[PDB]
Amino acid sequence: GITKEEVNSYYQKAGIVLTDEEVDQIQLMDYGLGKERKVGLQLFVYVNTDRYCSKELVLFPGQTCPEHRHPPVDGQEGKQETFRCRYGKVYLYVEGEKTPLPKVLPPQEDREHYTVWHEIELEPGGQYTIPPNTKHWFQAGEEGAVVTEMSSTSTDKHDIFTDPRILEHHH
Amino acid sequence: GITKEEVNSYYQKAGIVLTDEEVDQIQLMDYGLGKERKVGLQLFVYVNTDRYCSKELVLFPGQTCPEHRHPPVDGQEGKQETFRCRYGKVYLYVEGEKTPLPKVLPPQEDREHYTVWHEIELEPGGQYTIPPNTKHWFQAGEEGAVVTEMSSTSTDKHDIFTDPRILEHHH
Ligand SMILES: [As]
Ligand SMILES: [As]
Ligand SMILES: [Zn+2]
Ligand SMILES: [Zn+2]
Repeated sequence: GITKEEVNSYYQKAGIVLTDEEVDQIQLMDYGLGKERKVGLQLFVYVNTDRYCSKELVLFPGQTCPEHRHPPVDGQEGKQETFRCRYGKVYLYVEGEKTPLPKVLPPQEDREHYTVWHEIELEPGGQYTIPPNTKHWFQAGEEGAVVTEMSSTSTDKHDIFTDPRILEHHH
Repeated sequence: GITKEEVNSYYQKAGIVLTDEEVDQIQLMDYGLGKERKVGLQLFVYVNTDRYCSKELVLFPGQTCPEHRHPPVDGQEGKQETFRCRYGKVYLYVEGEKTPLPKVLPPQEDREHYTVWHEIELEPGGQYTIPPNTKHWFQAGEEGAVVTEMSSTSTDKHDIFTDPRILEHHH
């Protein structure tokens, strides 16, 4: 199974230093789907204030983060988040015109729970800003990925997942 | 003289990848003081939206960023900013009780224009959040430093420098 130490090995690939205490604060998400290396996300929250947040994400090789959106909370538009690939490769899919031939697909057994198909390919240095309240999902290439998130305040509990099988306590 | 390529060499020390286009967007600040390697700052802005901002800062060995504060703009408290050392060492001085014996001092010829003395020493992985509208300055150790800034929206032009000799067009 996935461990926090294994996630930290990817931070180290990217040259990103966490203290021992911080490694213990890494979050492992499997979304209750029982297939963590295929569908899951791992992250470390640097900071989350009433105005801004940053996280360092790790995806293992071929791992997919399932489709979700960040809805308005407290009268704003929803979380806007900027994703910057630090290591590896990530295929990000966002609302927009469907890419006719995508480079990767979500897991076949869950595919009906993915609805957006506009492809953004990110290698290290690549960056993209996902607009508030828009559906998105992403999958790492065969070396995995480390991705920085820079955003407005995060409230994971309000995130809305396309797959109805994914519950609030899963985020 | 300092060049953008030289600044990028420090990003590379920290494992941080910028594209060629991004290297060209690095900002070099000397604050009009004519001693860039002693008093100055270099940075790359990843993103700056109406809600959040992130920058990657470089300080050369022994270089000091002069004292300033981020005042309220638009009815909020002022920019709150989280500083995380990625490489090297930085000595950060913030409002608070004066550290009786600091590890470093600002340039002797400008020292009267530094007024806060509460010392925070950061090595890689170290992080500190500078509260809104509070004076702060910082200086790298003998290997220099790379420091990530994560903050609310940045508006450099409204920053207030303690040294009256530093002008608006210098930031
Ligand atoms: As997320
Ligand atoms: As700054
Ligand atoms: Zn998201
Ligand atoms: Zn500042």
